[PDB]
Amino acid sequence: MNAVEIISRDIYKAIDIQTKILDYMTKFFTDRGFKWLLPIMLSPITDPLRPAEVDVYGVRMRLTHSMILHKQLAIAMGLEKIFVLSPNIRLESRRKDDGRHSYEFTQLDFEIEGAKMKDVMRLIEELIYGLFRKAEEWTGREFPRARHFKVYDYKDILEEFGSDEKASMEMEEPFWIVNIPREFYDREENGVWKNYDLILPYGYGEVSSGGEREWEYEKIVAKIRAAGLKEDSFRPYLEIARAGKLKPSAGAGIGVERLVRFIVGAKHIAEVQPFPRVPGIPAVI
Amino acid sequence: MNAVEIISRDIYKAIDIQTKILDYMTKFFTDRGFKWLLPIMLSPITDPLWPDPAGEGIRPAEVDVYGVRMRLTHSMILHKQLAIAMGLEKIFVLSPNIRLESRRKDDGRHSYEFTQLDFEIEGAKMKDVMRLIEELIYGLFRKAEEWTGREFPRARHFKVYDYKDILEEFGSDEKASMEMEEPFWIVNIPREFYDREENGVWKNYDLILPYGYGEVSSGGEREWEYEKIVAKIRAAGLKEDSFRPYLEIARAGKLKPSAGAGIGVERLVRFIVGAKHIAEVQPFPRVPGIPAVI
Ligand SMILES: Nc1ncnc2c1ncn2[C@@H]1O[C@H](COP(=O)(O)O)[C@@H](O)[C@H]1O
Ligand SMILES: Nc1ncnc2c1ncn2[C@@H]1O[C@H](COP(=O)(O)O)[C@@H](O)[C@H]1O
Ligand SMILES: NC(=O)C[C@H](N)C(=O)O
Ligand SMILES: NC(=O)C[C@H](N)C(=O)O
Ligand SMILES: [Mg+2]
Repeated sequence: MNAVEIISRDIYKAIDIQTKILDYMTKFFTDRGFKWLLPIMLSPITDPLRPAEVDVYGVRMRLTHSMILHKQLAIAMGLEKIFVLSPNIRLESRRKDDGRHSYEFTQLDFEIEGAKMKDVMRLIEELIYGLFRKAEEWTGREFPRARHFKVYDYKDILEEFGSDEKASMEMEEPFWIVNIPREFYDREENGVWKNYDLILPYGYGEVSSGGEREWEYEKIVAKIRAAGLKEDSFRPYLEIARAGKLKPSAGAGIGVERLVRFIVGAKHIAEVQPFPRVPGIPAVI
Repeated sequence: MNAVEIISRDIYKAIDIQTKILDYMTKFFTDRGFKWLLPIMLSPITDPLWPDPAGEGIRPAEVDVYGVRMRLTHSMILHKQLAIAMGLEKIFVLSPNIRLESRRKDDGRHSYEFTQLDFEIEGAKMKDVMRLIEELIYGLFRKAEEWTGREFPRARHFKVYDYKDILEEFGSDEKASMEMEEPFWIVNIPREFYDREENGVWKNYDLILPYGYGEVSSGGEREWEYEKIVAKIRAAGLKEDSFRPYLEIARAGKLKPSAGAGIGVERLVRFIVGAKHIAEVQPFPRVPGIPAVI
């Protein structure tokens, strides 16, 4: 699509839904006493998940992969409960152009001081359930009805369906995948990862991801080294961890476009974006 | 300052005010039928921010995306016009901007990363947008008195001054701001190609806060005609090459008359808490000319 074709698409309904979704979600969090933060796009540190880079007054800065580390820093500042509509940049290859990836997207990213994994899962369930009932009033269609979703261990997913891909295809209710070996910020205890991904049914895939966090220096540094990452990619973060100023917390990020896609029923996520950002295809506009 | 000093700052109060402000402003627009758009951070094209009396002529940060040069968002002005061209009628976005300005703009009012609530309205005129902004601001200030217990400017409408008369009378909008005790409008400012110009009159407006706090909002009616637009780009010595896909859309006759504005969120928060320096309202300061540690 050239520039003129991009702007000649019909996208009014998807944007209408998006507006209702953003209004609903931001209110859900402010009603529960969350502080509303603004995002940052450039920092010496970002989610390790190679991040694009740019020089800023002579210093190399990474474009934000995600704000996970900054959420932990906000908790360390004593903000208690925070969320942000955070734009992310993730330059995946043509292979990830599967209808559910975009190389620029926003997540509603939130964190809570002292929360446990079941608290956050329950909180997301409350949000999704309320939202699905509204989506029925908005679009005169029917959505998944469960108040709580089934919980699968990552290994049970691999065993029964082979992949989270096949899992999503087979299901008709959202479902959780838990205990997923991941990054250094996710808390691991007794070989169990205290983390969680909410998966949508009908092949739509992941919509939310989160976990309890590591806050202890030695444990964090061990997992970084263990993964073969350079500790100096996280220097200022590790200095706050060393000062013992990280606090226990838990949170998650919700993919806004993925949620909008599900509620509108769009085949490709590009259809709900006024300016598509398709993996492997540099945007025309 | 260093990481531990930053996280040690006390800014709970500013963030609490910010939360109430964001809640208030987004509701203001959704209540009025505006569509809520998500931001874009990377694009082949962005706001030149030039000509502009308020700028020094910075170049956008750039990064390759699949081998192709992309500019980090200076502002979403061109994208706002494209949204109007897609028929969305009334739109807003909480748009982050990256503007790598020099130490000379570290005046307490600038940060090199910030968010503006950026909005646009098909068919609107400058008086319409200015009146909408006054409505938003008046109502915000009334709520702020309850949130803070302090008093705020009570004006329901603000006085209007020509840019040219500001320069002759005060010497600068900075000095004008120091002398005023209520918000005020400065209009008719020769600047970027996208603001509408008719017979030497620019159909644009800046809202200036009192007490030296300076500009908090900027907007204008827009150009939509290809030939008019291209002529202005050429006369400023900018390159058509820098706006290629946008000019394609203009050439096809698909831009529509519209007007809008951007409102500085952090600048507004700073005003309401009475912060000396905008960095005091940001969990992660972005001081012009100084690379942030986090
Ligand atoms: N529109 C999106 N494009 C790419 N990644 C996304 C998008 N929305 C959310 N994500 C993130 O993608 C990750 C999941 O990877 P994947 O299994 O490939 O779906 C999570 O960290 C999500 O936060
Ligand atoms: N460097 C900055 N730091 C904080 N806010 C800014 C900055 N630049 C612009 N703004 C805000 O964004 C609005 C629109 O941007 P602009 O018209 O480009 O100057 C301004 O009226 C300010 O409220
Ligand atoms: N990159 C991610 O998806 C991380 C996720 N938002 C979290 O809070 O853990
Ligand atoms: N200069 C800018 O940031 C553009 C402004 N947001 C407008 O609507 O005119
Ligand atoms: Mg301005």
